[PDB]
Amino acid sequence: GGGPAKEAIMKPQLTMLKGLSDAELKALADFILRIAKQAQEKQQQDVAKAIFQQKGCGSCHQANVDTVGPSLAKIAQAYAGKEDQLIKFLKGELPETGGGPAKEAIMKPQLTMLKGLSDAELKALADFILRIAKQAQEKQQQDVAKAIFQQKGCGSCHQANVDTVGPSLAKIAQAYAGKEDQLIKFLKGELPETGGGPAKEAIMKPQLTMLKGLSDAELKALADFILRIAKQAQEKQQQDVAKAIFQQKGCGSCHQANVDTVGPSLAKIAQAYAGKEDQLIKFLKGELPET
Amino acid sequence: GGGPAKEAIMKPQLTMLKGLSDAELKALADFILRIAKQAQEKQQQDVAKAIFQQKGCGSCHQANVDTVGPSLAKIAQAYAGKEDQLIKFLKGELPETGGGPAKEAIMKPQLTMLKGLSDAELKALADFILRIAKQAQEKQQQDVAKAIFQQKGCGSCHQANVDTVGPSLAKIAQAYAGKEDQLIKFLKGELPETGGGPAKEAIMKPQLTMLKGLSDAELKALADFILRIAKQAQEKQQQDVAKAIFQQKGCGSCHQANVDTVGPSLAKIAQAYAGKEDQLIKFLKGELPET
Ligand code: HEC
Ligand code: HEC
Ligand code: HEC
Ligand code: HEC
Ligand code: HEC
Ligand code: HEC
Repeated sequence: GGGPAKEAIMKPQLTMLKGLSDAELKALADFILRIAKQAQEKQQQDVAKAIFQQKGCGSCHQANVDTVGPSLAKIAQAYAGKEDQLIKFLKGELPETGGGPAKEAIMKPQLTMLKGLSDAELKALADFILRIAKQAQEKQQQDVAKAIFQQKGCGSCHQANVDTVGPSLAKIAQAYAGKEDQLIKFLKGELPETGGGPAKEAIMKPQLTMLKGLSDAELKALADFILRIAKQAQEKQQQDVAKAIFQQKGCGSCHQANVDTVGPSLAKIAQAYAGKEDQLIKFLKGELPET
Repeated sequence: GGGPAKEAIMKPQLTMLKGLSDAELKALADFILRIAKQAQEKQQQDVAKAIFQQKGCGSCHQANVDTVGPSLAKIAQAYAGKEDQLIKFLKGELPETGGGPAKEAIMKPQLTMLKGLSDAELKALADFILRIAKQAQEKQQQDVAKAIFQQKGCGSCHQANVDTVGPSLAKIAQAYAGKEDQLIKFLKGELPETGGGPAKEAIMKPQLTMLKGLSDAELKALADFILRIAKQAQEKQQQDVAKAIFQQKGCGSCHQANVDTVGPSLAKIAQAYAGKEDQLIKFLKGELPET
């Protein structure tokens, strides 16, 4: 899109990208398509967290355990698919979803703490209430799994995205795709290897001893980690590469994430290239006109 | 909202809905929020199927079996996340994702059959190529599972959404949520029933003999059916109730699904009430003056 004046501003900047590899251009294109939403979500989560802390809500609302008040996981369950009612509740405009009069009288005055918040702040806070418990739980489980993986020495033979003495965690995740129950049974010593020969089988078999005595919850977290960490590590590495290119080449001078300046925001670019990442890459190579 | 002239047109029509239950109003609200997209998707899929059939593509492309050409399932895998490229290929603008030069020369002239299609028709055709194999496979598995359920007599004690001699399929689906592996093990006779008292357990235990002789694939289809059919039947029942209300009360005289007439399209209404279904229900019962 755009007219000739804007075209002439951006066209020279494509020279900054000469000599980038196809992998770097893919990483950069991914970053352009996805960073504005990630930045906006982080900014709103930070606003919500600051309100939640400042108003004292955590005194009675822990993420995944009940105290004087219900956990945020339980609140999220009560308002599943009903975020607009959660916002109305926080404004004092809807009754409690359940409970009796004693609990109602505990929570009712605390709604005073939210008077004078803007609609955008209430929206961010409602988003946070609906989502933070699952995010906290997933981080707790991943930390448990990472600690087991390190303490038992699995990484010596299992890197995230490269083969060594053993297969990469990416290859393991491929072998167990949609078969997490079988991965847990394998880690318990209850199923044979998915493939390979006897030599590889003999290397890995004694290492299963390192997992005896783990609880079912620990094995579940470890299995989740094995299935998911390679892609998470690869995405982080690619985003770091892209961010470094974006900074080094000066693109941020005209492209903020969610505000227009000399150039369009990255959110507006992402909308222009929605479902057309192949075209974004070709544009970055100087091979396609402005949208 | 809308103004005085428009509000005066619609306001009397809410009298049509006096006498509806809360459940009927919920079904009607769901229908208003979802029917325009459902109808649009059905129209697009019908257009794509007609093109695929009339241009002869099926002669070499079966849904889930290779013949002269790759199966639609294989094409869908190759173009996963690359729909824009699929459309460009169908337009004659991109070479083949692989294969030898001989197979490339077989397919290349067939693209002239797509000359004259609109961008919208090509998008519908690409959608169809990406989705139809999975859709056909799911329908085949559900038909197999329904036939087993009916021929083995399970419905004598298991209705979809009401308890009889045995629990409803909705209650079974709740008990096995996220535990389909355990449901398959149970159907095989390998896990003694969780616990409804020894009397209830002894009613169901002999019926597991009905399933001896099923393949693993048939048991998986049956387990899928048990987990999903109650919600599917409930949604169909609610949609049928809502469609009948919408037709009998005359709402379609002014509300078409995807085009504006005297009143806004159902697509516009759905966008206005996105995430605000509770406000839509209150509007329909006349308990909430109009925007
Ligand atoms: C100010 C001097 C800019 C710098 C530095 C960079 N860009 Fe830019 N960009 C700028 C303008 C004024 C526009 C709009 C141009 C138009 O003709 O409308 C753009 C546009 C883009 C786009 C979108 C292209 C499209 O087809 O819509 C992209 C993907 C883009 N710019 C990327 C980009 C990168 C990676 C940069 C650093 C190498 C960069 N821009 C620098 C202004 C400026
Ligand atoms: C202890 C003194 C509390 C503090 C401080 C806050 N809340 Fe609370 N909350 C508390 C109780 C005992 C309950 C249950 C109330 C009931 O009637 O059952 C709640 C409930 C909530 C809910 C759920 C509302 C629903 O309809 O289910 C929410 C969304 C909620 N509380 C939010 C909230 C916020 C944002 C707070 C800081 C301003 C806060 N609470 C403080 C107890 C206590
Ligand atoms: C090198 C001495 C290893 C260490 C330390 C660990 N593993 Fe391993 N692993 C290794 C090999 C050579 C193989 C291939 C085995 C084969 O027979 O082909 C594996 C395989 C796995 C798998 C895949 C199992 C499958 O069925 O495909 C998993 C899930 C696995 N290994 C996990 C794992 C864990 C959790 C470890 C720390 C306790 C661990 N491995 C250590 C080599 C080595
Ligand atoms: C047999 C005479 C064919 C008919 C009729 C159609 N197609 Fe085909 N198709 C055929 C072959 C042998 C191949 C593989 C070619 C190769 O180079 O490997 C294909 C491939 C496709 C693809 C995949 C393209 C890709 O880049 O992977 C698509 C999307 C496709 N064919 C679509 C298609 C349509 C829409 C047809 C009717 C107009 C059609 N094909 C007819 C063989 C034959
Ligand atoms: C009446 C004579 C029944 C027929 C015919 C079938 N089932 Fe049944 N089923 C029945 C009862 C009374 C119960 C509850 C038993 C209890 O211990 O509480 C059940 C239970 C099931 C379940 C749930 C298993 C669980 O662990 O919760 C399933 C999945 C089930 N039944 C499936 C099923 C199928 C597939 C049948 C046809 C082969 C079938 N049942 C027949 C009573 C009766
Ligand atoms: C023509 C005489 C109509 C008939 C019959 C029905 N509706 Fe209607 N509707 C009509 C107009 C002109 C408008 C716009 C009103 C405005 O203020 O701009 C509407 C609006 C609606 C809406 C949206 C309300 C909102 O707040 O946006 C809904 C949900 C709606 N109408 C539903 C509806 C139903 C269920 C009807 C049959 C009982 C029905 N309408 C009849 C015009 C006409």
